[PDB]
Amino acid sequence: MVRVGMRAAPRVSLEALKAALGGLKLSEAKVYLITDWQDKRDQARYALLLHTGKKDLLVPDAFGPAFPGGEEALSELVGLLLAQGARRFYEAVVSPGEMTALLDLPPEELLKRVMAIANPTDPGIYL
Repeated sequence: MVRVGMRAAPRVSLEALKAALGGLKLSEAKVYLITDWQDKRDQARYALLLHTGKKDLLVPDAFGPAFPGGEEALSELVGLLLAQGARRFYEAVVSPGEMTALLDLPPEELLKRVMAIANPTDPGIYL
């Protein structure tokens, strides 16, 4: 799996995601938003694991209200994925102190862990 974007860099990460995605259709994809356990969602950060079924992509913890412009970038990101056909969204919650370690796991290990702990989520909460 490819890794694009950078931690705490929402705008650059969104641009990198758009570049890697292109016009790819995502109807059978599973979109995993990886977030930290904070008191309120208004403090949350998010990483993205996009499982298309034919290839995976990871973006580190670059989105969300935890970063300036991050909530806006997350909204634009989810809108883009919906526009390209993605309909299955999930959220995995991890401790703040283990987020970077999780994201640095070998691709197969990361995918297994995120898939195991993620719950279906309504993409509208990110819009």
